[PDB]
Amino acid sequence: PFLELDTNLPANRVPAGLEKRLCAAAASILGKPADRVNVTVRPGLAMALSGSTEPCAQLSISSIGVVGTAEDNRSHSAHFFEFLTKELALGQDRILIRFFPLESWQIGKIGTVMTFL
Amino acid sequence: PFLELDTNLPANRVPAGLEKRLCAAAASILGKPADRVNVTVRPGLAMALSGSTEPCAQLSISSIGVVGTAEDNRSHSAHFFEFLTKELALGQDRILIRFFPLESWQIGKIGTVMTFL
Amino acid sequence: PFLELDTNLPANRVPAGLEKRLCAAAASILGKPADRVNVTVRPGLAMALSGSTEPCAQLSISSIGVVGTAEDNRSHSAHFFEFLTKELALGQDRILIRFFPLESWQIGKIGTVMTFL
Repeated sequence: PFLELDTNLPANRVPAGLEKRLCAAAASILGKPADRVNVTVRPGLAMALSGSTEPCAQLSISSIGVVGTAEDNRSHSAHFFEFLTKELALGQDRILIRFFPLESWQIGKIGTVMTFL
Repeated sequence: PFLELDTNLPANRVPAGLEKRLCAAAASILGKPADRVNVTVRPGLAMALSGSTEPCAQLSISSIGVVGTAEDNRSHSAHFFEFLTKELALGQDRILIRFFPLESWQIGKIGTVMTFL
Repeated sequence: PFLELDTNLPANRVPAGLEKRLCAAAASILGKPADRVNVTVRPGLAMALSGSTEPCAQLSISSIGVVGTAEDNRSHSAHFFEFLTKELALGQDRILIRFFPLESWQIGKIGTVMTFL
């Protein structure tokens, strides 16, 4: 899966190693192998969340098969909020998540697409 | 709604307070409460827009219900171009926007999804 | 088309002029005019790809009409991997691509949307 995290926390307020710990967390939450998890963290941005510029973070999660339903996204959301609130020292009011289903023809890897792998 | 703004203007050429003013602007344009508007600004990037590396900006707008039609996106585009050209001191040839409808099951907030709120 | 490239290579390890060369490359690969290609490069990020924090890059490609099939995305992927592996000095295991079809009502330009242009 593909995880992208935008935050207005400066880089030195994002704990060292977060991107690796987010791979492990996403593996357990989403039921995907940790070695297929991709994480991108973009710190030091200028952000407002819910109209406020206090420290905050935005997570996007894209995956085949597992982020397409309300019922399971509710579960994923609970677990990712637990992880991110503690890791980033942010309240639950300062994080939002978006979920994006992907199809195999959308994922380019090793010079082809997943449809053929 | 969720607004993301990429620009190759350095941070010191993006006027102070832009992310808050974009919340107010988006609230009026989209008919959503300002306290539900999220803005992410990513300055200092390396960008080409329409093949040219002159100063430029890319805006993405995601929301439930209001960014799904050509007719209303035409209106939203006009208003956001007015706002951004003046705020960023950019010509209309140096800005592009993309609109992305969202569904409630895609938005994670407070450890659940909007389907259940 | 719209190309976005995230990388954990620092800016000084992304070759000068890459965003312009990516416009030319995308024009030939996708069959679109180079003066309609948009490229955004976001370097110096914190990234894991396939669970590993070694140097890597993520490319997203969005366009009308041409990135919606497995068969042609397979071709696009091959060509973009050739370009990016050499430009960024990265192995094919360190790059992933995502393809996103767009419709004309989603693209805001010159204060309207492409539906009306």
